[PDB]
Amino acid sequence: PLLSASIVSAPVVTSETYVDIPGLYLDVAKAGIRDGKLQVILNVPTPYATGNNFPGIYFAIATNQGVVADGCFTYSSKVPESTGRMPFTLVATIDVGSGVTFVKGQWKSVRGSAMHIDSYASLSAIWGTAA
Amino acid sequence: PLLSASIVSAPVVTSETYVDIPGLYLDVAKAGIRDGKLQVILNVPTPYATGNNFPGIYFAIATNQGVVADGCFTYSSKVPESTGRMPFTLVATIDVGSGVTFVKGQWKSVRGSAMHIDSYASLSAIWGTAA
Amino acid sequence: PLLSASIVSAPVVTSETYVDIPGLYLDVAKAGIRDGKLQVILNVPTPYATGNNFPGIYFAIATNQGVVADGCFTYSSKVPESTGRMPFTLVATIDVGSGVTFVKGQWKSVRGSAMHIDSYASLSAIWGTAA
Ligand SMILES: C[C@@H]1O[C@H](NC(=O)c2ccc(-c3cccc(CN)c3)o2)[C@@H](O)[C@H](O)[C@@H]1O
Ligand SMILES: C[C@@H]1O[C@H](NC(=O)c2ccc(-c3cccc(CN)c3)o2)[C@@H](O)[C@H](O)[C@@H]1O
Ligand SMILES: C[C@@H]1O[C@H](NC(=O)c2ccc(-c3cccc(CN)c3)o2)[C@@H](O)[C@H](O)[C@@H]1O
Repeated sequence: PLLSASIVSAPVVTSETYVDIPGLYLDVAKAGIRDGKLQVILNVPTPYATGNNFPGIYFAIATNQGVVADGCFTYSSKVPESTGRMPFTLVATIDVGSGVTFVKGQWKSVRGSAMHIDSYASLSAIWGTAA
Repeated sequence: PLLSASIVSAPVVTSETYVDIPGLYLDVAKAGIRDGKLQVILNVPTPYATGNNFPGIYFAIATNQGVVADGCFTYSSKVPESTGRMPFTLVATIDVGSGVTFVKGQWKSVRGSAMHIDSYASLSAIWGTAA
Repeated sequence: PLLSASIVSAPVVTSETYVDIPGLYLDVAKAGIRDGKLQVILNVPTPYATGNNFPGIYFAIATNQGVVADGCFTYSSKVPESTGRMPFTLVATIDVGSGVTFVKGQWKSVRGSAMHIDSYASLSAIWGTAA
């Protein structure tokens, strides 16, 4: 009933759209889970953003149906003196009965920001069923 | 065994006391849960605070018995150049056997701050029983 | 199936190595859990760091086998005007079958920082077994 994927880095990218964070992927269908609920946690404890205009990163939890939940961090200065690490966690509960076969973490730039993961990050789920 | 409530906004308020975040409410009694433990996650991934004196927000998890756990974020400048988004997660485990009928997220101003949610936020619980 | 430990303070320390956060300890063996998986959440919602050189704190989840996962927060200024509270959550899933008898939260200084907890912090686990 516990699913988990974790990474320690990702190639630095920018994106104006949500794009997969490589490695943060849970295959629900492959685990034989076809109904009930998943409580999903995207945990990016040590990201940073680089950019010229109050940098930050949007993160999402997505399924094959798209983004279920999202949020961001942003710095409080236009060009931070140093881009500090800004812990980020997002939590969503999904109905698998809706047609879900996978869960992924995604990211999007804030204002053109380059997006950095260079240490542990995780995607976690707990499956709960009323049966 | 998985409970969830989520919002995308709340009216902007100030408060010197913990006050409910509208919509972040789980009715435990209504789910027929009267004993065991709940692991509760309050997830406010994208809040900001506005104010004149090192702004921030306190968040709590509360039951009908009151606040079980709380914490805050605060900015590192007196009047931030821009009030950046400051991800916030709080996690507490409650004994339902103690007399619990609901769980809520609450917020309180730091130093007079106006409190802002204008995107996804969640309250989640997993029920665990030794029986 | 739900384990939890929580604190409201810890003596202020520095460390160049990961050192236990007193009180954030889960005894897995004592609970008779010897296989399956644990989804562990370290939740430090209100820490701050004090120091002279872009302060911050590293946090880890560790077992008797060592650190499984870690991350940090850091400020974006060399000597913050005020050291604001920087919420921190870390999530990891552990195989108990690997030889695990306890789970702990740990911390390490960033750049010599003194490490501060003076309010609620938690260590949480959910045990999941395929049996
Ligand atoms: C952009 C700057 O990044 C610096 N950190 C690192 O360069 C770094 C390199 C490896 C790690 C790192 C992190 C978390 C867990 C671990 C352990 N695998 C390792 O951090 C910060 O100190 C600074 O404040 C800035 O944000
Ligand atoms: C106060 C400023 O707020 C800005 N963001 C927004 O005005 C905004 C409007 C909708 C959203 C928003 C957030 C997270 C997920 C989603 C998607 N539903 C949408 O953000 C920041 O960029 C800036 O750094 C400051 O903090
Ligand atoms: C270092 C400064 O610390 C200040 N907060 C406190 O001195 C304080 C003392 C007790 C608490 C505190 C926190 C969270 C939950 C609770 C409730 N038990 C209580 O905070 C900040 O306001 C400021 O921005 C700075 O970070």
